[PDB]
Amino acid sequence: PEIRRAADNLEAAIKGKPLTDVWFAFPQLKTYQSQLIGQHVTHVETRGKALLTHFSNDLTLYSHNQLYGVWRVVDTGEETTRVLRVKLQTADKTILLYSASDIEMLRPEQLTTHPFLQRVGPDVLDPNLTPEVVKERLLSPRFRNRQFAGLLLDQAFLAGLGNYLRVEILWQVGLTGNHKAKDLNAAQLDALAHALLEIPRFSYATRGQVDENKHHGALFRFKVFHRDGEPCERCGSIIEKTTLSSRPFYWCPGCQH
Ligand SMILES: [Ca+2]
Ligand SMILES: [Ca+2]
Ligand SMILES: [Ca+2]
Ligand SMILES: [Zn+2]
Repeated sequence: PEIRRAADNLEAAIKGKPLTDVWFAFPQLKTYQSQLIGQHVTHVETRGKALLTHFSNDLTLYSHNQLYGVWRVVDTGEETTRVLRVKLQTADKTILLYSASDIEMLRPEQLTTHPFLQRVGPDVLDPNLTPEVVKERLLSPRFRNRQFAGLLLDQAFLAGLGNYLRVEILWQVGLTGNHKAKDLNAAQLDALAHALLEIPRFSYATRGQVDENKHHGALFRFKVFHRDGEPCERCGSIIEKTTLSSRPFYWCPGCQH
């Protein structure tokens, strides 16, 4: 929805600024404190209800607030009943993590193997998530060999993808749901990599209030979702749709193959 706001608060506070002080409550983590001084937060990726705070040295602080965790932005100096776990501090700002337990420092190699992380992929409406990153994911050994039909329906791959976006996405790059990221030339792979973000962001950026369609058509129009029996704006073929089915698939047997 828009729960991806806590991450913006942290980025908006310490992103890019060199860390002047880093402190961790967990002893296992104390070893990363001095290593970060001088470094900065490149960005904060969201993953389900977790936060991945990336640093300029390739390290990544994983943290799941669960039931009580709560970040707080203060001023370098401003110092309450809750127990502090993490303290990242810049010249002007300092963000603080209180009450959390699910806290880990991960190396790039440990990202794809982390239990929770391999259950929820980046969110398509996440500004920091770039096409170049989606392509990598598409080509990783974990997905490169999956049919898009289900892959685009699997939240472990990418968060924010519903069946109504799956069909539209596939129709824009002319593909049927039986393709794999491994049966695609460089261009085809990149076309879809941009599709997965553009139509989802396009769809949302322009959503209109309810019942508004009664007097005004949205700027974003579906091309195959709920358009079975109508012609395809592209080639004119009658758009079909599967039954037999998880989520009703939609496509143009004419220009999708
Ligand atoms: Ca489309
Ligand atoms: Ca109006
Ligand atoms: Ca083909
Ligand atoms: Zn067509």
